Amino acid sequence: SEKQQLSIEAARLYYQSDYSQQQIAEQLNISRPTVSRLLQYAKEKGYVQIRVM
Amino acid sequence: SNAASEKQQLSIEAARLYYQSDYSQQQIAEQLNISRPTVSRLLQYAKEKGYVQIRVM
DNA sequence: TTGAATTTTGTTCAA
DNA sequence: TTGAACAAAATTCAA
Repeated sequence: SEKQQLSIEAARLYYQSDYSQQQIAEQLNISRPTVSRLLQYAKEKGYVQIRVM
Repeated sequence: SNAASEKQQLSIEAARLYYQSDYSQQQIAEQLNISRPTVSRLLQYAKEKGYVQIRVM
């Protein structure tokens, strides 16, 4: 749940505020590989939803 | 729009393969017989037009 | 988790 | 507008 709020924070920064993973790494004081892994986790828990026509 | 309709269709097919089928941009290029850079551009075109929609929470 | 290695993506250039 | 080439962004691996 600490993990959860963080994946959400990473996701908003990435998809709503157009940040790169590195920008998000610095802004949250964590590694780029951790950003990658959270971004996958956000999509897994459906915090990030992708729908196609 | 008939050249546009071609682009829309090609765009939507690229997006499905990418986001539903988990294909690499390279794989999509093979299947649709187009350059990988063209795929990169089509995927962006699909997001711009709302063919793909990404929502957080 | 992260530092290193590897693979995938986006962009510039010339056409 | 498209594909070639390459720098760099993202992902995977090993620890």
